[PDB]
Amino acid sequence: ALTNAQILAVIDSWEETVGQFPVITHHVPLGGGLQGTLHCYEIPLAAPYGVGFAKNGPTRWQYKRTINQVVHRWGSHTVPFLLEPDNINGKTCTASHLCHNTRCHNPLHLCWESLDDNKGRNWCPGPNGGCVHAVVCLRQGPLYGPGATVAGPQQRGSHFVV
Amino acid sequence: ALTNAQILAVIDSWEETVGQFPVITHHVPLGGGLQGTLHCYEIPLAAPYGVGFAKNGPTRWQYKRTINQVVHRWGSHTVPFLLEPDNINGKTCTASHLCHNTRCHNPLHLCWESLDDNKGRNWCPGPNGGCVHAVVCLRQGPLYGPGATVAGPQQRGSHFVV
DNA sequence: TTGACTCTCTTAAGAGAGTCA
DNA sequence: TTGACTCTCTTAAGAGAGTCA
Ligand SMILES: [Mn+2]
Ligand SMILES: [Mn+2]
Ligand SMILES: [Zn+2]
Ligand SMILES: [Zn+2]
Ligand SMILES: [Zn+2]
Ligand SMILES: [Zn+2]
Repeated sequence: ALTNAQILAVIDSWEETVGQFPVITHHVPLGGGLQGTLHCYEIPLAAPYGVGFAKNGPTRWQYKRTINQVVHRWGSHTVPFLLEPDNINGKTCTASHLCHNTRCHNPLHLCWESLDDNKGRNWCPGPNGGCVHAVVCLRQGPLYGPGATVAGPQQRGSHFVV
Repeated sequence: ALTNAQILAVIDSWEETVGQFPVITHHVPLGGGLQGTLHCYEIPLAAPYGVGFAKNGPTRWQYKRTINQVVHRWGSHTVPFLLEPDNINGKTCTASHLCHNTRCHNPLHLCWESLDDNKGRNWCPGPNGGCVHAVVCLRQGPLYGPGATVAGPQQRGSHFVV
């Protein structure tokens, strides 16, 4: 809702509810041949999810509260950032999972950044493998690696140079 | 079905036509603070594009040839790879620009790989900055860097641990 | 047979809003 | 007021197919 006090109340209610979600330990690659441990606070697989929460897609949820007799609704991971700018350089800010675990709602595993920054963490070498993200990655991205390219650059004739 | 000889003829006519596209010299980051040079063969901004070529989207084109009275059409960057497997690990192969310049049709700037591999090259540090792609990048990805994250992980209370 | 347009679709990282009880 | 569902949309890396002359 509009006032700062009301937004703080929404964040505090969200944290209290998410803080009761099951805490699931995940061991993760950090890069550099090292491994770390993350504690994700995972929304349940099926209803009921928690006070104020409802599922709008296979891995999408929303948080809703009634303030001044009006219903206010947010993407379930956006709530920690309700006091932050909602855009950057003209690009929409998104909730971005540092743990790459969509059911997790641990705000210590979330950041608020452009969709491009968000996506790119999928390929990051990780905090012990060369991550250069200013807001540092918690783990190596799940898609980091050599890839599985089927065919490389090639020509049949002699018309092209690199 | 087109024979392998007919496909090779399609590839040859495509190379002949693309080789006559304007060749544009681009200086690019390779990673490690080093700069390099790529030579892109760029399809025109507006019609006519070249024999066999037509624009189906703002940055999408198709190549079309009629063989034995049958019209055949391909995505304009897919033609170099018509004799290659079209999927890998259950994922569709995509034309993937190593120069990150969609108008370029230089086959020495293209590879053939999953959409995930394709996307991830956007954030690669580059051939002199730590690229681990098995089919090596030609340049540092355009989105490599520290990013512009607006807000990092944070909590108001003490309900969470990382 | 060819050119120059038209339309909608895929993917996987994210969103908003309506219908009922 | 709260819960549990429904639907479609955005983005930026990529696609297929129709119409008309
Ligand atoms: Mn993400
Ligand atoms: Mn690409
Ligand atoms: Zn998590
Ligand atoms: Zn990182
Ligand atoms: Zn190029
Ligand atoms: Zn690379």
